[PDB]
Parts: sequence; C-alpha cells; structure tokens
Amino acid sequence: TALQQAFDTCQNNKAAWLQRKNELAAAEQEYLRLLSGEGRNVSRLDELRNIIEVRKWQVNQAAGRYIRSHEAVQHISIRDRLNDFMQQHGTALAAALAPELMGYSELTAIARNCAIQRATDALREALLSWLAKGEKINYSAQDSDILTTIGFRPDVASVDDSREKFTPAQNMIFSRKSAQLASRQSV
Amino acid sequence: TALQQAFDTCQNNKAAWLQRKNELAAAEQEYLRLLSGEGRNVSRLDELRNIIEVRKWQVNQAAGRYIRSHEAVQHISIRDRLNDFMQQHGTALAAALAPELMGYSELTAIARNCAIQRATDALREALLSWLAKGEKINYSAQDSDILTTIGFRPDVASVDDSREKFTPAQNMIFSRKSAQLASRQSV
Repeated sequence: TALQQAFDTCQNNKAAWLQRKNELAAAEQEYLRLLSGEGRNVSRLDELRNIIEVRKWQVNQAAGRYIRSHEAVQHISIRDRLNDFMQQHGTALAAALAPELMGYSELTAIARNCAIQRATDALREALLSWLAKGEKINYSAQDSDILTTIGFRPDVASVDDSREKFTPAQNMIFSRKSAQLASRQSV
Repeated sequence: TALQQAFDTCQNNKAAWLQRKNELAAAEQEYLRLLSGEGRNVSRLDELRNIIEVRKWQVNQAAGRYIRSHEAVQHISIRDRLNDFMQQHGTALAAALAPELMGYSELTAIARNCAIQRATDALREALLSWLAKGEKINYSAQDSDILTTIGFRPDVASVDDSREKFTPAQNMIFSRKSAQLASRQSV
C-alpha cells in the first residue's frame, strides 16, 4: 500500500513547493516596492536581498524534493503494474522467451546476465514496433486516478526552477543561513 | 516461411559440418596409420600434415557458420514469438507502462531515449523477479517442435572447436589452399 504514502508525500511536497514559491514572490514584490521608495533603507535593502536569495534556494530545494517524490511514485506505479501484468502473463511471456532464458536458474551469473540482456533488447525492438504502429493508450485502470492527479510529467515551473545546482559547500552555507533566518523570524 | 528457411539452412550447415569432421577424422586416422609405418614417405607426411591443417580450418569455418545460423534462427523465432505474444497482450502491457510512454512520437529524441531506457530497466526487474520465482519455462506451443530440433544451445563440439580465431591473412591463405586441394582432389 506504499503507493498511497508516495502519493500523499508527493502532494505535500507540491504544496510546500507552492508555498515557497508564493512566499518568495511576495518577498520580491515587497523588495521592489521598498527599493522604489525614496527611503534608502540600506540595511533593509540588503537584508531583503539575503531573504530573496535564501527563499529562492528554499524554492529550489522544494522543487527538487517534489521532482524526486514524483519520480518515486511513478517508479512504484510502474513496478507494481508490471508486477500484476507479469503475474498474469508470465508463462506466455517466458514461452515467448523460451529459446533465450530456458534453464535460467541452471546457469552462472554472467551467462544469466547475457541471457536476460538478449531477452530485454528483444523486448526493446518488440515494444518499438508496437508503439511504431501508432496507437494511443491511457493509464492503468486500477491506479488511473493517482497517476492522473500527479500528471504524466511534473510542472514546468518545478523543472526550470530546479535547473540550477549548488555545490555541497553552498548547500551547507545556505542551510545555515536558512536556519538562522528561521530562528530570527520565529522570535 | 522464413522460419522454415532458417531451420533447413541450419540443418544443411549442421550436415556440412558433420561431413567436415568426418573427413578430418579420417584424415588424421590415415595420417597416423602412415606415421606408424616404417616407410619414409616424407613428402606424403608433409602433404598429409597440410591436409590435416586445412581440414581443421574447414571444420572451424563450418562450425562457425552453423553457430551463426543457429543464432539467426533463434533470433527470428524470438522475434516472431514476442511479436505474437505482446501483440496479444499489449493493451495491458502499455497500460502498466503508461506513465512514461505518453506522447512518445511527439517527444524529442532524448526524451524518447530516456523513456525507452526506463521501460527497459522496468522490464529488466520484472523478468528477473519472475525468473527468481523459479518456475520452469517451456517452449511456445506453435513452434515447440522446431525449437526442440535446433535446441537451446548448439553442440559442445561447435563451441570448443571454434574457440581459436584466424587472422584474415591466414583466412585467405587457407581458403586458397582449400580451393587448390579441392581442385586437385576432383581430378
């Protein structure tokens, strides 16, 4: 039943990412409003710059978390859907692959790897031709609702906001700065 | 009828390789019979050694051709069986794998490559799990007799006699010698 946990984790990550996004947006609109004012407020200006940077880093982290959770839930859906499909048609699929993987357990590790490699690239051209027919298909009936709610692909905002990457030293220093800012805003 | 052509071509190659080994074996039998004799026959000994080596090369070539035909017939049988089976079950197969194959043609080349790679390792894990369950695999009912005639693996003779490889220079040298020997023997 881990699919439900993955789905709710993905939903929570998406909600947190959206909260980071709109909080950051409010932050930069307030920063623009303050800089447009006559008052110099240099301390206010550079503390708002620091806030902008740290909130943008938090948005990047939340987007990365959401992408990873979406990939994890998609992987869980793929694995259990393939599990039930394999339970349903394993004997027939093996009979299709009988010239290749017959006596699989009675073989060494490297021979097993080579045999399954032949099986799977044969499956490669099989699926290539099947899709090259040109038909259109929908989601699996059992878990259609979850996969439709999470979507085929994540949001473009989640991918273009997370395209930038930080070195581990930057990650550590921004984590420290975010903790300091959280402590400051808590009090 | 392509499978029938592969089958009888493999049978012809197997018969030719059997004839090659029979001729070679008679060759060293006669060579050792002459060597055991007290007659000098030095030129006869040298030409019989040439006979032995050219027959060994011919046996190697015949075994290699037979192995190649075996691989070809196994590959075509796998292709046909896979085509039939997953043509039958492709609706559920692609429903299980939908979250990554939506809009495959509309997607770009790198997206296509990523999607097919994800499909591949999903099938990897599914088939290795099924094989880890350990139930026996049987040949397809439609082509059981043919696959039993060819068999899962060629004879051990074909694989140990062809272990050694020949450089191209030796290849056409031996081909020329074999042609000359066939020409003289036909007379």
